[PDB]
Amino acid sequence: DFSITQFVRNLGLEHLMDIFEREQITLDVLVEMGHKELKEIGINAYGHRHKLIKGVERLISGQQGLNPYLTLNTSGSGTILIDLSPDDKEFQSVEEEMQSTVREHRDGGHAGGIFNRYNILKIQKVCNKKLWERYTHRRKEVSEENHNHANERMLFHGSPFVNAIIHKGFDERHAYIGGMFGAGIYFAENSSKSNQYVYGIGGGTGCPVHKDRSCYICHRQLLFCRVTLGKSFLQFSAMKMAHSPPGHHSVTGRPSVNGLALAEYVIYRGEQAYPEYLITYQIM
Amino acid sequence: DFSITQFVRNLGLEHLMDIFEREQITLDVLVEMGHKELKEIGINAYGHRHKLIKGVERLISGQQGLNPYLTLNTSGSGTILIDLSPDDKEFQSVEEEMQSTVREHRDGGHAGGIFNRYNILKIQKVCNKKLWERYTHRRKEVSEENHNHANERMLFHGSPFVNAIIHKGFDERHAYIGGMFGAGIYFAENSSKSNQYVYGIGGGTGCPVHKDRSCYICHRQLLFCRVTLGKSFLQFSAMKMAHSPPGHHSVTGRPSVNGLALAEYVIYRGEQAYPEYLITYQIM
Amino acid sequence: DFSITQFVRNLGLEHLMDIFEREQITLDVLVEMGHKELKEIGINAYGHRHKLIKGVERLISGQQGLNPYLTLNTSGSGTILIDLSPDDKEFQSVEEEMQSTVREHRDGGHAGGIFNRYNILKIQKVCNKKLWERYTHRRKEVSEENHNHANERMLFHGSPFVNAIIHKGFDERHAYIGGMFGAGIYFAENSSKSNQYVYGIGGGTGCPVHKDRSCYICHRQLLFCRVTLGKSFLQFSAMKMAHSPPGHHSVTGRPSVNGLALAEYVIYRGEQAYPEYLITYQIM
Amino acid sequence: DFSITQFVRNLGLEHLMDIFEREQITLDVLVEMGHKELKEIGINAYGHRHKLIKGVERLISGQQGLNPYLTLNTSGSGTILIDLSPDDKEFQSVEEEMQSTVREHRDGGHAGGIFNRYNILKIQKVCNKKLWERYTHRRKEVSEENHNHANERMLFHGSPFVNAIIHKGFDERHAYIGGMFGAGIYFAENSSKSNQYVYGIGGGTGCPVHKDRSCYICHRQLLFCRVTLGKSFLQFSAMKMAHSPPGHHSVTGRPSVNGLALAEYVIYRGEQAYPEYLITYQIM
Amino acid sequence: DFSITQFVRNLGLEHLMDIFEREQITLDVLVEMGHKELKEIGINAYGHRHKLIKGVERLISGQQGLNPYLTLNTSGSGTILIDLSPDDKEFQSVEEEMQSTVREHRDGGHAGGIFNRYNILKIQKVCNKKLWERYTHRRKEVSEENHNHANERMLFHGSPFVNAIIHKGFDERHAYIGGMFGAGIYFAENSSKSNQYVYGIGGGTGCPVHKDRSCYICHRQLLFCRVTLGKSFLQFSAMKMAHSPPGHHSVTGRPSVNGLALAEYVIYRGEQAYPEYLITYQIM
Amino acid sequence: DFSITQFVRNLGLEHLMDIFEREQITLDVLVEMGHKELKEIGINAYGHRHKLIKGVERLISGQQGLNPYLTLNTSGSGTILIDLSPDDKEFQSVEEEMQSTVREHRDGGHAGGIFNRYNILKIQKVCNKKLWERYTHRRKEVSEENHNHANERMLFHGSPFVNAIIHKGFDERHAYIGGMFGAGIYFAENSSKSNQYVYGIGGGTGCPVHKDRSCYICHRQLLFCRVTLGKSFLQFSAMKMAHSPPGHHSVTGRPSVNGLALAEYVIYRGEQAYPEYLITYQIM
Ligand SMILES: COc1cc(-c2ccccc2)ncc1C(=O)Nc1ccc2c(=O)nc(-c3ccc(C(C)(C)O)cc3)[nH]c2c1
Ligand SMILES: COc1cc(-c2ccccc2)ncc1C(=O)Nc1ccc2c(=O)nc(-c3ccc(C(C)(C)O)cc3)[nH]c2c1
Ligand SMILES: COc1cc(-c2ccccc2)ncc1C(=O)Nc1ccc2c(=O)nc(-c3ccc(C(C)(C)O)cc3)[nH]c2c1
Ligand SMILES: COc1cc(-c2ccccc2)ncc1C(=O)Nc1ccc2c(=O)nc(-c3ccc(C(C)(C)O)cc3)[nH]c2c1
Ligand SMILES: COc1cc(-c2ccccc2)ncc1C(=O)Nc1ccc2c(=O)nc(-c3ccc(C(C)(C)O)cc3)[nH]c2c1
Ligand SMILES: COc1cc(-c2ccccc2)ncc1C(=O)Nc1ccc2c(=O)nc(-c3ccc(C(C)(C)O)cc3)[nH]c2c1
Ligand SMILES: [Zn+2]
Ligand SMILES: [Zn+2]
Ligand SMILES: [Zn+2]
Ligand SMILES: [Zn+2]
Ligand SMILES: [Zn+2]
Ligand SMILES: [Zn+2]
Repeated sequence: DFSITQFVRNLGLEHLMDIFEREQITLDVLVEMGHKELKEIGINAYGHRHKLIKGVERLISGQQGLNPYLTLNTSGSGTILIDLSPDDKEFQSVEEEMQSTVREHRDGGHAGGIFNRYNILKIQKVCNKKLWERYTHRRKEVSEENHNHANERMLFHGSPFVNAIIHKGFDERHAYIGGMFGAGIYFAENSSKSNQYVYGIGGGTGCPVHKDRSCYICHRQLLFCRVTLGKSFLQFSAMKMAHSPPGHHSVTGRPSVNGLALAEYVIYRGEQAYPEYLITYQIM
Repeated sequence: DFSITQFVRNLGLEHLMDIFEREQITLDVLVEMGHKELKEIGINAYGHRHKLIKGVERLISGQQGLNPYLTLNTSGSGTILIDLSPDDKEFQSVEEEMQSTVREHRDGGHAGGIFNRYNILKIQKVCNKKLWERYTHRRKEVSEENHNHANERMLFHGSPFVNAIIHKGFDERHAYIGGMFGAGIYFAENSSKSNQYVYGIGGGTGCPVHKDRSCYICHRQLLFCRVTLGKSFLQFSAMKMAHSPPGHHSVTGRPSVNGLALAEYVIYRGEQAYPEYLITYQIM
Repeated sequence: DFSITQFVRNLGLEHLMDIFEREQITLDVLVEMGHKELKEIGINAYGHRHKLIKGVERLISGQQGLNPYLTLNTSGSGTILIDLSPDDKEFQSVEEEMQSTVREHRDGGHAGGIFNRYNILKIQKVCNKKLWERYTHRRKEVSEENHNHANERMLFHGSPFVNAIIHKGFDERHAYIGGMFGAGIYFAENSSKSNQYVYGIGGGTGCPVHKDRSCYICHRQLLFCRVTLGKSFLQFSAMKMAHSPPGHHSVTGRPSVNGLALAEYVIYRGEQAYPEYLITYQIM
Repeated sequence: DFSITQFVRNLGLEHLMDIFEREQITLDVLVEMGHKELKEIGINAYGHRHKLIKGVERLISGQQGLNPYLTLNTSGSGTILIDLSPDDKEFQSVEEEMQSTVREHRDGGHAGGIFNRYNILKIQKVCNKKLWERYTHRRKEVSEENHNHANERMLFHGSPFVNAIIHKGFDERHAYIGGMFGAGIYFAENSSKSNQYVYGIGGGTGCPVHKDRSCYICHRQLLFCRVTLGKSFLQFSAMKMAHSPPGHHSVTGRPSVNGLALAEYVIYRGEQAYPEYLITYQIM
Repeated sequence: DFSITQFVRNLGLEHLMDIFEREQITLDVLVEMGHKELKEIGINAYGHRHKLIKGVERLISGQQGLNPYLTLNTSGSGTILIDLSPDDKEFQSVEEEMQSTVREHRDGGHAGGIFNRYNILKIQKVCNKKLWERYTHRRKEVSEENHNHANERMLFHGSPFVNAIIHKGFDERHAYIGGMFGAGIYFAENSSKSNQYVYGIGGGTGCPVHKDRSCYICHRQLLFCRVTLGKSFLQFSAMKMAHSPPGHHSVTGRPSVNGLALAEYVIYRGEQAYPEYLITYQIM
Repeated sequence: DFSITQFVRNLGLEHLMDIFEREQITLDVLVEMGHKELKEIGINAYGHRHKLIKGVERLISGQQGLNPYLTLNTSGSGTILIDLSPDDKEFQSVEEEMQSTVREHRDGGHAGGIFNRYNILKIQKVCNKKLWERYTHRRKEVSEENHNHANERMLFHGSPFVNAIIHKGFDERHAYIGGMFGAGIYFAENSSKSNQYVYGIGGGTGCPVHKDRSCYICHRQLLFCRVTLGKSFLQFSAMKMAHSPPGHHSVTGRPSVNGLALAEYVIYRGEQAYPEYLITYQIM
């Protein structure tokens, strides 16, 4: 609330401050205004506008190494959630993909509970510009390294730290270090497989209110995520690795020899996934 | 050059014709020129430029029902093949995809021949704006209908009508009538599976010069294509169908239950594929 | 105010003055206007614009040895402080670096006070174009002399003359003449070490209001500065020098052979530091 | 040269082919030519130039999803080695840094050999635009995460795959799996420490000719690399980790708690290093 | 000449190497050649010139952070000495300044010897572009701080390290630590005063051949140098200072209250002096 | 011949020294040679010529403030005397002007001797480029101050220091301090009036050999000079002045109010005269 005042005073234009006070113009807003906008708010003299624009250019480009623009353009960042209408076709498609991918697991529903279908309470689209740009830059890199094909899938992820993921993104520094394929981020085609991990490895201690892994009351959260696979190394046996195999961008495992079990995937770089949808649900 | 001659004479500006003759300005060029370009070629009077621009607007927009613009923009349409360099990363990626997917088939090299490796002679990128736009429009549709996921893949296709495909695109009216899944366009993850169909169904009669289905001299052509699958229906048994199952956009099957065999896919709409790469090769 | 009037009168264009009065055109603004801008403000005749531009050229380049351009462009110079938002990641990074580098000192908090952590009230980015350009010119010089590596760090600085530094820059003519390594400017990796000098050498006489070196009420200020080290000379014992050792660009010392104590640095040229961040804080 | 032939024929401009043949204009050259350049080579009619430029626009931008520009822009990529002048100050700086950091090791020169000085045969600057762009993009990211500070250093790296590194960059998929700090890329401030790894871990089996780990004849190669550390976690005990600690961008450790030993660093992402200098040398 | 070979091979223009071999075109020469120069040496096709120029741009600007241009542009740097003709007025002026400023000293010729006149053997102009540019940059900087006045003087300097100065420039890291005004660089208006230091402090031990401080046979060397004083602080008593007083750019003292003794000056920054003339002489 | 040796060595082109030694190329010659001349002397490779020309540019223009060109370009300066042919009309015109302006004086030939005629032994043209350019620059100035009219005359000057004048030019620092019009340089329309000063004021003591003011044996010398008068002030009485009257460029007086006596002129700036002809003669 004072950087604008100093900037204007350094140019000898303090007589304009009243205008800038009535229009609630701050330095971050000012640096994005040209002749037309300044004319609109009431800066009628050409000389004053010329001085303001030159000062802004000297601040933003003259001292780029200090990155003042990043310091000014923090507002508006962050994540928001947009609720999908139940009657919408997108909501129906996500719900169908969630429900039709339930399957029996070798454990008798110990990790995630016993159930045959879900009860979806709401689905939210996660919007974060910085995370999305990170994901798209990595996706373009992988495409260029894989004959112009990103090999992008839509997979499931279960975690007790869903909030941290949606607000900060996927991070290989928080990988499943004890995973069967090494220290990476794991995604499942089957909804129930990811649901198993919602409360922690092996289901953790269940819901925080009743400590029941098969709780039918507490709300649960899953992530339906856009995952870039690139050239995916197909692995049949257990093998612990820290990064991707040379020349590859992810790992694909099919633990079930036959049946209805779908594939599982591992990525060793957090920027290769984006949490597009946050699903809130119960089991039945 | 008579179209522009009539257009200019109608406006009463025939005295400018000499300029248009020296600059090789055809009506298709003229309909895209504004004040800046007309000033560039030497139409210095504002009145003449105004008359020309008003006439172009009267013709193009004023009679949009006749679509004169479409009849003027036939120049430049068509396919171009851009050769990839063998030393480039794209060429190496595509060649590795071709080589690593070879496998044995139930027939003892009857349709495709006997071989373990290819000799890649050249790979070309297929560029066609109209076909690409048709494919992109269909892909956007499918994504909108499949929770913002096109489910795009890169798959091989073999056919004796490669030239027709690269100049006209994929057509469901030229579908495989006798296919095990019905009348549709078929793609394979294994390069050898598509190589089986290079000369026709079941290998046809082999190359046109030797009539040999395992000729190691004659050049063969395969397509590595961008295929939009959307929501695919999983098929385990032969079923003759004309279109995709309700609610789905393609069909995926696996004739080989287990082994090195990869999946096969069928689309019942030609616009859902694009022939990105054309590979010329020999079998060894 | 009368400079532009004299300039315009000397050209015989006094009849234009009314325009320049309405648009608040001063000579400093006018020396930066070409044909486009003069046309924008209403100088329609080409001859008038030509005369004005030639007159500006004659003043600025014709008498370059008098440097009128500098005499005209003093406006807009000076320092502005851009306030970081606490919710921003840059603010969090700076606060974490400040808080995580506190440590015990040989004196029982005599110079700085008894505390284990701070209370940050605000952090500001210091923006001064002339000082930044001086710093970057020197940094490029040192890089050219050190195999293209500036060896640049971020280090803490405490001083009772913080305002003079942020407005005028670092100046070796105001060096710490009595320092253990000679007459230079001293920086610390540990924030508490720099805090020891906030009120003067050895803590001075404490806060101005209560004269307490361990005051928990008065606001304190620190600088987190960008320091170019280049080829740094490692010193193990006290040695008073006036300048850097031959062939080097700074001095680094480690008074404590072990423990959490971090390194300390000395530069002998004021242009090798830039005070990027100004931190206002209390101790607890 | 058939790509440009097809492109020109599609536009109905085959009569220009003669010019394009004499000036050695390929499609990759053509897509970069405007009105000025086309006029330079003798395309004098405005309409022909307009058609060519519109066709280039319809290819490069109309089919952006196919990425034809990347297909055409593979020429000029790759690495060049620029020899430094032994009389130049850059060569002398690099050699002084290499020589002044030799020291003794716990093993009596078992891995790197027995010597106290090098014989520098040549030093080369490694130039690769794509790798440099990848490095600078990552450096910008890290700086934005670390209060505008990359924390960049110059460190030595020894490896038997130096050619692969200088032609393809640093790859964490080729990390030191059995390292003391886990699967990462390791750098040393002491040149002798990195020299210990020139022929392999623990010196391997020595030079390829004499099988001697202390050969004084065979030429060795070291890399002097630009390494971005960002926020570096300080490690005192061996821990096998796959990625950086949460919130940090690298790891720094000192196996020798005292003496003449300098620090060692580990990065868990290959894009955070760039091989700036290639040094060819002999031990003495 | 392998750098240009790699550069040309990466562009696919190796067939041009013959030309580059006959014209002795190295990469440093090539990065300075446009269309005109390339046409001069016989690159007649426009496409080849276009590729070469684009490659040079991608190197020099695309990888600016690596500074390839400075690596390529070390040739021709360094000092040259131009002999003045004894018949020209420049030589006569320098000699008159040398001769007319001799005087008696407090010690009876103990340090510099006993003489009234010199025998001037030769006078040379010292030319070094890098050092001159450093000097002029500092001179501009000082003038801007001293109301557009550098306060430049011509002063004598005597030192046993004249060669190091003329090849590397004046350096405050090699200051006169024990001088009466502190650690700086000292200059005199009297040539005899500087002659007292040609062999070291207090004359050292005289000529290297006779060990005679008053040798009339062995050749001596003085520097007549451009010195920027800016705002000079007037000192009347000995005072040991490391840098200039605040607000000043040099110090001036007059040890003799009155008489034939002229002033003496001290600068504390090496870039404020330039060694314009090198005088070789004998005392008589 | 070592300046060119250093210059060529710094460029790494010492293998060309042989050529430069055979063609007697010195640095002053080299700084004036382009591609054409270097090709003429046998520098056949374009790269070598390019390097030489760039080095010359970096010396002459890069270090202009040192003025290396003036140091290199002293050769050829100085005066030459061109004898006039006694049969040519220029000699005859000068002799006629000399003879026709003799007259009687208030003293009976006391200062210049007794005679009616001269014996002209020779007349020479004085050629000095530096002095001529000084004269023409001043003439341009005076014309611009006097409505485009220099007011240039041809006048006689007698002086015992003719040699100094013809080698160094006219100098108002060597003015006739005791003259009737003040401290200026005096010229006469009568040749006998100037002859009165050939041996000094009032004739001095006479010729150096016979000490005779009317010697008929010894050779005398007069100057016939181009004098710029500009706006001349008419002075009727003796009045000592140091400079011209305000607004004027010279003074004209007529001591004899009537008869065969012509006018006399005084300039107060040495650069307003040029000594065009040197006349050697005897009085008869
Ligand atoms: C490639 O996947 C596998 C392959 C094999 C195999 C074995 C032998 C042969 C062939 C294959 N066995 C097991 C897995 C597997 O574990 N897959 C999944 C699937 C979903 C999630 C999931 O939704 N979430 C977390 C999660 C998330 C966070 C965390 C914490 C928060 C603890 O970091 C831990 C696990 N892990 C998964 C892991
Ligand atoms: C879904 O795919 C199958 C499934 C089963 C199955 C059977 C039982 C149970 C479960 C599954 N059996 C066979 C196939 C199969 O034939 N797949 C392919 C794979 C590649 C190509 C190919 O590259 N090209 C043409 C082609 C191209 C052009 C033409 C025309 C009609 C143009 O000649 C005909 C066939 N067909 C393929 C067909
Ligand atoms: C290289 O640094 C040292 C080395 C050794 C040593 C001793 C033995 C062996 C090996 C090493 N001992 C002490 C220091 C030291 O004094 N370090 C610092 C660290 C921070 C600041 C700081 O933030 N501020 C001012 C400041 C600033 C301004 C002024 C005034 C305004 C008085 O000019 C005075 C001191 N000095 C520092 C000084
Ligand atoms: C962080 O560094 C260490 C810390 C500790 C420690 C232990 C306990 C406490 C505190 C600290 N112990 C050992 C190291 C260490 O190994 N340092 C280095 C230093 C240089 C190179 C080097 O130049 N090159 C390769 C290389 C390069 C390539 C390869 C491959 C796998 C490609 O062959 C393997 C190793 N490794 C280094 C490794
Ligand atoms: C400001 O100058 C003085 C002032 C007073 C004074 C004392 C009291 C009151 C008022 C004034 N007393 C002495 C000096 C003085 O020492 N003047 C000079 C004059 C010329 C040279 C010179 O040509 N060269 C080196 C040189 C050069 C190189 C070296 C090294 C260290 C490189 O050997 C040492 C001395 N010193 C000078 C020193
Ligand atoms: C404007 O001239 C006069 C005006 C009046 C006057 C008095 C009252 C009223 C109105 C007018 N009276 C005398 C003179 C006069 O002295 N005229 C000349 C004419 C020629 C030469 C000449 O050729 N040479 C040297 C010369 C040259 C060199 C030197 C030095 C000083 C170098 O020895 C001295 C005199 N003086 C002249 C002097
Ligand atoms: Zn519960
Ligand atoms: Zn055949
Ligand atoms: Zn207080
Ligand atoms: Zn060997
Ligand atoms: Zn001697
Ligand atoms: Zn005589």
